[PDB]
Amino acid sequence: SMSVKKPKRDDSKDLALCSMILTEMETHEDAWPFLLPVNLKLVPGYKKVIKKPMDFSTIREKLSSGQYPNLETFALDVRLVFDNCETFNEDDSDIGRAGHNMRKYFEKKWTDTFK
Repeated sequence: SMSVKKPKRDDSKDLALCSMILTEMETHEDAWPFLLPVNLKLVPGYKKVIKKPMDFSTIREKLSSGQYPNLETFALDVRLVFDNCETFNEDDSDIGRAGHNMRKYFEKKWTDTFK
């Protein structure tokens, strides 16, 4: 509250560490469905159904230009990528399985780096 603060958690390396995580997600072999924005002209149904499209390239641009206020807003966009994928893709598809694998990979790196 006013003039009463919990001790200051060191957040000065967060930008660098989120960049490293995002590099590791970019270079995973199952990243291919997520590298670029879904082409809304060429994929029927995507525009209407997926209210907030997100992809790794869009995250990389937001990260590089100071559009994440803190590490939690960064994790929300990564998870959005996987939540979108589960909304549109069957679990038993190459893209569906890719999304499950990537989410697992992300969540481990996140815990190991920050928790």
